[PDB]
Amino acid sequence: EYDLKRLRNIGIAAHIDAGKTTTTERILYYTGRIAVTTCFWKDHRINIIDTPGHVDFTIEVERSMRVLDGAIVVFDSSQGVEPQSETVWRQAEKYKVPRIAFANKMDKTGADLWLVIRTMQERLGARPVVMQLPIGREDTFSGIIDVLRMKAYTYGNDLGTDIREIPIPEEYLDQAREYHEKLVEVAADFDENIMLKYLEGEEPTEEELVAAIRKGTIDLKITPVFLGSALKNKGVQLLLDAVVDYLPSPLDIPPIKGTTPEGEVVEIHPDPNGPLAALAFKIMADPYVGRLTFIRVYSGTLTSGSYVYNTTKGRKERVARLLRMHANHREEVEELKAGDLGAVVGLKETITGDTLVGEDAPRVILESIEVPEPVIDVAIEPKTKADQEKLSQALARLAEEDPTFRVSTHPETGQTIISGMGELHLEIIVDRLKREFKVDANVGKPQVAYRETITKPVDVEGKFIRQTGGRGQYGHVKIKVEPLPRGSGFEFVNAIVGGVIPKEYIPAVQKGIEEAMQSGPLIGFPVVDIKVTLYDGSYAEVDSSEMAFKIAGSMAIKEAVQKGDPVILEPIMRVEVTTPEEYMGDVIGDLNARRGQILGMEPRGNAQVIRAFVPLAEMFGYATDLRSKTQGRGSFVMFFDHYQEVPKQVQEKLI
Ligand SMILES: Nc1nc2c(ncn2[C@@H]2O[C@H](COP(=O)(O)OP(=O)(O)O)[C@@H](O)[C@H]2O)c(=O)[nH]1
Ligand SMILES: [Mg+2]
Repeated sequence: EYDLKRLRNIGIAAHIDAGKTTTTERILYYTGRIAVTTCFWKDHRINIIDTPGHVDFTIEVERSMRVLDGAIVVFDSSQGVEPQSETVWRQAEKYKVPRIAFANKMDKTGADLWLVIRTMQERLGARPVVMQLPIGREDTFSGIIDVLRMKAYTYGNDLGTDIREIPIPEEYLDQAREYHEKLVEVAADFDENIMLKYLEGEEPTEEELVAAIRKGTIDLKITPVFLGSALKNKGVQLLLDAVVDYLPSPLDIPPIKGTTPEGEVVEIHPDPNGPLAALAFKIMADPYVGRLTFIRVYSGTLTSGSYVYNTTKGRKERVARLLRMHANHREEVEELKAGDLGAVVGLKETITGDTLVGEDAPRVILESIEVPEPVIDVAIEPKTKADQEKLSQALARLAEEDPTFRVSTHPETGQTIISGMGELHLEIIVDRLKREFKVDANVGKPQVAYRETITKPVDVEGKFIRQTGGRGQYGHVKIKVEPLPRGSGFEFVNAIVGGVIPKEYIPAVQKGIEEAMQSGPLIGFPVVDIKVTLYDGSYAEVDSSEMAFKIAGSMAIKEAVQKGDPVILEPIMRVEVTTPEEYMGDVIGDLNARRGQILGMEPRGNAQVIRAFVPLAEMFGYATDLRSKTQGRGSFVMFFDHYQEVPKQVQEKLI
């Protein structure tokens, strides 16, 4: 019942509103008549990996490219290859995943198969190949002509319940032959047996044509193009056939690659009997059974009721039950092998992105272990305590499913501060909270998580001598604070020596420092990358207390940071801007205006991918300015790289 050769992990992707959901639903319908939904067609298992809701979900998208094997790009046949279409395309190119295209909405007014073919050629340099011609134009669209097999199909209704293989109507008869000749030509580019025949004017075997087009599609050399109307149930069954005919099995594509703890890259091969290696890519919380953590098995076998090792951490996780999600029901399975996908129940310490392995297998990691330094802060204020109550709750819960964000209570304001990887991250989170959790609050505008730090050693003291509330308080500390190498964080060294400061308070003076670091002097942002050494001070036999030293520590640090030629530190993003050749130095000047630094340009497909360093504070509304200069065709990804000292000029302003 299992056989790689007949597995087919795909993922539908299209410009928003083009027809991804409908196309997927119609697939499940047709295959159904007998995060990752499975189904069968012509003796083949199709695992429809669920691609991110929108291309902007960059991280999610790249991960889904690695989790799927083949793709079906859906275009609105009346719009052609739109901006996002281009975006997903670049993505598909980046992960070299074979693909086929589907011209959807052929039934709609303005729908044109040639607009999709031409724009695919033009914008994407896709080298499409006409796999079929339509019958009827708009509301009169009624049939599809397979031009590889020279046969037509007409549809009795808009319900996908009356399909009839009629011969090609004389009226498109010539066009079919024209494209069939053209289709044979393309196939000859991948098979000499066919090239010979083509030249001979001979007719190659369907099995021959189908295999060469497949070879080509999987070699990233061509893109079969099919058409239809998802909503009007036309062409979907023909699309299901294309999937099996031309889309790759876990054996047709190069193996996924992973890194061992030794930093050594490795090719993980799709060997069911080899050591297990799987990726968890979507942690969902199903109503009955709790959290389903979806995984892609790359090699080896995942067994039900067993132990897998989480290399992205270091503990044995327990896979309770394994299920395959079908269109209208769940199915418990005894195991999932190489090239397959499913949802494992259990696994409480495993989060999306982690790697699970054989427990007696190499400890490879399919993804980086690094963590997204929170670079965007957004304040939230529940509106009624009742909303406040279910807010921090929704957070605790949502915090486990995704730990790439941190929450804090702003020092002075006392406000709740959610921090993420970028405006978008925070956007989906915030949204998720008002919807899934129906928590309504006032959400502040996103800002960059600046940090503060000194740039020269200082030796200061903190005294807190006061008759506070009747009794006297006395705290005296003398610390030496010096700058730590960027990224070292915090270090407290207690060099105290003669009971000079009663041990009873050492931790208390640290508590004071930790708190006065929650707000630098320049802009009241966190102080980081500093070494603090308490070496002297004094106490009052009766007047001292944990509080006096606590405050004494707070004072000492405010003093130390204000005196050490403090400097503001801003996040520096690593930006990859994929753009059409034409708008080249055009986009390069903008990034330089954003105080950027280009690191080079290495082409992708028929487009140019520019790599650069740009300060996050300069990326606000970049998505817009970009499309403003790449005439809507450009796009880009962005990641945190390092923290940097803001320029002399920049500083004087932020202050
Ligand atoms: N006329 C027509 N409408 C379609 C077709 N496919 C999808 N739609 C409609 O277009 C809208 C967006 O489609 P949907 O699949 O949700 O787009 P998605 O954002 O790509 O998932 C919905 O109103 C669909 O019913 C099609 O072939 N023809
Ligand atoms: Mg949708």
